[PDB]
Amino acid sequence: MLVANINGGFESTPAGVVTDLAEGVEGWDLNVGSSVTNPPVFEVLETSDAPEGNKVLAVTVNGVGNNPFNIQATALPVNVRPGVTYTYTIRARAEQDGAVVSFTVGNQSLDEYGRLHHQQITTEWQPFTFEFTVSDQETVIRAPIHFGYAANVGNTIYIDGLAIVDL
Ligand SMILES: O[C@@H]1[C@@H](O)[C@H](O[C@@H]2CO[C@@H](O[C@@H]3CO[C@@H](O[C@@H]4CO[C@@H](O[C@@H]5CO[C@@H](O)[C@H](O)[C@H]5O)[C@H](O)[C@H]4O)[C@H](O)[C@H]3O)[C@H](O)[C@H]2O)OC[C@H]1O
Ligand SMILES: [Ca+2]
Ligand SMILES: [Ca+2]
Repeated sequence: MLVANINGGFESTPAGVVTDLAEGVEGWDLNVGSSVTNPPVFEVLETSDAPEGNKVLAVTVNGVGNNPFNIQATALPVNVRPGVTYTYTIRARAEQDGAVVSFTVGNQSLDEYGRLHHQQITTEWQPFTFEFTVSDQETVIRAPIHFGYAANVGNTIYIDGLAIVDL
């Protein structure tokens, strides 16, 4: 496969809680805003249930901030070509009913090219997919996943298998 993103399945990363948010996971930047007073737990988990490889990323939300992007996992770098249309696919599930996640892609200037907005995450693995086009002249973009929805308090959201593919 030819994918734009790096370590889309977390297989590069040792199992355990991630405390180095910026650099602890190859190909990703994790972020927690200061309005989140009970910070989430990001953990790379080795599990027989992983849809891809042996590992998944678990995001335990024990509270939230002011905006859903106050808890986020962003794939970076994402290597693309101007004008090209990509398919984004990822797998996600949650520990408990009722989770909400937005899957987004944008540039380093924070302009958003597209998203899946307030996706309904269930307790079973499901794929979430959309297309976007690089509408400007960027070659290195990013893919922010937003987890800080109030409905996720008391839940863990599991993601795996991010693939951003030409089309
Ligand atoms: O440390 C820094 C981080 O804080 C930083 O985080 C990034 C901040 O910028 C974020 O991008 C903004 C996200 O919000 C976008 O506006 C959205 C767009 O979507 C709107 O919802 C639409 C509703 O209707 C639907 O049909 C449609 O599908 C939806 O899109 C929603 O209402 C708006 O809030 C802004 O345009 C973005 O700029 C980015 O995600 C974060 O990663 O990152 C850098 C780091 O240094
Ligand atoms: Ca995996
Ligand atoms: Ca990083």
